Amino acid sequence: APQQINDIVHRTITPLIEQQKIPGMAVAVIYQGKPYYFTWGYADIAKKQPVTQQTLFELGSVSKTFTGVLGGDAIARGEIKLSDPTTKYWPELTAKQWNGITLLHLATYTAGGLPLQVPDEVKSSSDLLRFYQNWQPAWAPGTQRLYANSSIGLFGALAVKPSGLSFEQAMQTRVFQPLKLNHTWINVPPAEEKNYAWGYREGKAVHVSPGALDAEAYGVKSTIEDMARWVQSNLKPLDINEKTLQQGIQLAQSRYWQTGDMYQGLGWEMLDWPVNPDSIINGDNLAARPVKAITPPTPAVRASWVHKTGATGGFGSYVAFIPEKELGIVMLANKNYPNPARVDAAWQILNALQ
Repeated sequence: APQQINDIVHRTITPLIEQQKIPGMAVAVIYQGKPYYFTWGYADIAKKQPVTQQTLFELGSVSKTFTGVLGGDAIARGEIKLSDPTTKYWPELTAKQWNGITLLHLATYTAGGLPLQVPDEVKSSSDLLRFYQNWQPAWAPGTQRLYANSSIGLFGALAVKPSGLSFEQAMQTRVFQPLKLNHTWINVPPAEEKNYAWGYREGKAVHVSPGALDAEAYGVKSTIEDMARWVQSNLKPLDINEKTLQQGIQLAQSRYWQTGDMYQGLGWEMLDWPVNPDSIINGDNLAARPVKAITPPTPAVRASWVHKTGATGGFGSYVAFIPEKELGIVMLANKNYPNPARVDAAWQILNALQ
């Protein structure tokens, strides 16, 4: 990589790894359509396996970006509309608090206080129904944003219903495969286990536990290479050949709501570029916030800092790109460490490259 890129990356990441005691980490910088990869430490401390460009990391919430794009693609195909009421896709949701809650609200965490986590006792399809039927909103829809897996996760499951495909088959077929993300998985197959890094929490090796709506909200695993390719696809969607996928990517970066200096897309979150670092950096763990509707939603704005933070019990990831500068970055680590530290590192790096 150009010495410049090499230096800013190493001088920023090296101290990060040491301060946060991160076991392993991979970073990709995408500059003008070219990726440069970097790796440090261990994917598996016990068996001394190093992190490589083929190491699979749990993306955690960064998976919501794939979900937002797949949903965006379903919209482009004419299969669903964000203005459709949720009950159109789950008519069994007859409890009246659901009247007025649209797929847009589910996708952008504005349904009225859907919880951060689906409860652990929710197993079966009927258990999920019961959870949503019994949930009591704190707010009318479209008034406040409360980050929630139970919200976009539900969006993801309904989004793929007209297609006939399961969420995983839709994702592989309409998103992963077309984008040639061949080492990106919702379920890691036995053949790829040798590359599946262990996450580390309190010194113990851990992998994400199965859970209701996990695939839709936080269950994707991927390599720094596929993730860099994911970033390039989002940086330049107009270069994607699949018509609906190209529109889907654009739809996921549309600004639907505003809170403070942040705009909510489908999965992706955005701020106007240039951004104040303390605006995105300090902008840390998930609170209840009033939202102003953007009527109609603003189409993807090239001068934006588009990003998504993500974590599982043992992994910490972050993705950010500036379309206008054809610049992006991916940081994958097998330790959930403070969000502000990820954003600060990403900012030092990207700001240095323009």
